Amino acid sequence: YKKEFAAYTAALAEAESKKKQDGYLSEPRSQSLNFKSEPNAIRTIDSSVHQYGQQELDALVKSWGISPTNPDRKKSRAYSYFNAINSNNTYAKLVLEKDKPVDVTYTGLKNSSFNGKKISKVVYTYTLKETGFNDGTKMTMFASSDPTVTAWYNDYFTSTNINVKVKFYDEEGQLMNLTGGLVNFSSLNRGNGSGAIDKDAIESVRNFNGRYIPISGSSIKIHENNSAYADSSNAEKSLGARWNTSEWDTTSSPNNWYGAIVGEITQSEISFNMASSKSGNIWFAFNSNINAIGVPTKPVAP
Ligand SMILES: [Ca+2]
Repeated sequence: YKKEFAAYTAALAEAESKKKQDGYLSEPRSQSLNFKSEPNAIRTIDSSVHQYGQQELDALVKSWGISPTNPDRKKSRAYSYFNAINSNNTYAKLVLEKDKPVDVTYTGLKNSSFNGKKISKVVYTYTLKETGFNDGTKMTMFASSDPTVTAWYNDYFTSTNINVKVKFYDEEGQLMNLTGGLVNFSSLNRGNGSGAIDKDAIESVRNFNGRYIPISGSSIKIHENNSAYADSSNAEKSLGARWNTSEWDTTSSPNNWYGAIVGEITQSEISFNMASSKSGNIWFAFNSNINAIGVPTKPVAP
């Protein structure tokens, strides 16, 4: 402890003098939240909510006009994207109805803590707010077995906006307030769309009820309604990217800060909106694995 504190102090001094450097947090912070990975979480969804079978969802999506036999290339490409994500049956397959919340509860958490206190349960509430798809009242999403991998959702190359509420609970089942915790909003691609629809696909986070901390040099900027996304392509150097997608957009890439922003938690119920334009399939991971360089973990005194 007394040596981790030394080290953490020295790392904050270093984050301060390098804060204007690429990859560094523009305002130095330490991490007190540990919500990094929970591969063996127990996932529970109320029996109220239909969890689709693979072929059952496939037939539903086809009945919506999104099928391989639609002569409209944009529709059939939306199908092959949907089909790909529909092939993993470890996800819970959900049909969101506009304005109707869906809770996804993960218990049996083995790795997570905040400032020394064990996190034993995380609850996600998903509510479709808007889609450019069909009558605008429905969208597919896929809840991960792992709460830190979190979700895929679709837009079928239109647009989707889904509100997410997140609540963390300790071993006593009491609501926890993760104020000061850092969350990783990562992999917010712009310009990585399908060349058959439009290259300027956009992934964003909107309406975050916490405070963003810009990563220096990152393509992800703050906009109105507390929203974070890139202002131009972060996918192709020929459209002005620093790095092509493949050179930064992985969980271990040393350049992954390029598509990320940090979120500082301010409330016990965390809230943001996942929103996409022209993406087809969208991965949205919610966790504490900060992409910024040199963010120290805050040690806890026994
Ligand atoms: Ca992404």
